[PDB]
Amino acid sequence: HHWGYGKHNGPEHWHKDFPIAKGERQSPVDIDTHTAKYDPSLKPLSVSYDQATSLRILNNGHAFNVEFDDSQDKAVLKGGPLDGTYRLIQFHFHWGSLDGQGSEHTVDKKKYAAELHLVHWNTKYGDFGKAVQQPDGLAVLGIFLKVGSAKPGLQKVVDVLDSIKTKGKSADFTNFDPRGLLPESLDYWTYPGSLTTPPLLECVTWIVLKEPISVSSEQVLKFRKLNFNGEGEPEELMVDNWRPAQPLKNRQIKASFK
Ligand SMILES: NS(=O)(=O)c1cc(F)cc(F)c1
Ligand SMILES: [Hg+2]
Ligand SMILES: [Zn+2]
Repeated sequence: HHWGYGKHNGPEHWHKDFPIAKGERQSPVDIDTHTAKYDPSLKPLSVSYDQATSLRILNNGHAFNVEFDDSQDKAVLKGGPLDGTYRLIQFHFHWGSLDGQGSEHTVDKKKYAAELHLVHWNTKYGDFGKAVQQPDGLAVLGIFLKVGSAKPGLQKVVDVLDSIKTKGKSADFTNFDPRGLLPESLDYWTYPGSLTTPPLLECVTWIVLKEPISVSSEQVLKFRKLNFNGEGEPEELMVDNWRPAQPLKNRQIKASFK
């Protein structure tokens, strides 16, 4: 059936329709700090978001995304473990019903309140569709959110959620600066993985930042007020839209710092 996060169509059922679910490079995984390999040959991250053009915010029934104009090298990511330029196409969050759960990746088994995913695709492939067929087609920057003080740069997103309550609704969302969601440090962990939602394709290089950002209870509280359902259907609150950590198998998590 159309996949979801419920008892009957959740992550433990995805394998029936998406065999790749039991593959060798599935995400997310648990980050074991004592086992991660510090690699000094890794380069520093290069994030150029000064010419970014946000366009729209939409509730797709699984989460809400903020889409950006990716027809040109306007907001890119390079460096780190990547080769080539990757264009930002959208960012979304994964969160929980309670502050002690919500993130997809865990560090030493610890779950954060939420996780931000800035999705980028390798420009050498032409368009997003082609990149999802290549082993190095996508690069997602993952940022953990912990409950604390308000994040000013996130406030514009919070204000507009009201108009995109149910599945299928969208609102114009121009002039948003994604630079306001980055932590101070760009130190990160990296490993080969996959999308965390169906089709679960193994086309991703994961870059998870070491330093989380702080957002207030009221800020995260407004995420929980979104709906999985569409207008007119019975109401299911949008919470716990996250996949459990998958076995590492034979992969190595590397780190840019020591
Ligand atoms: N969750 S995720 O970041 O791996 C992801 C990225 C994407 F571009 C599309 C998806 F459906 C899911
Ligand atoms: Hg792929
Ligand atoms: Zn995601």
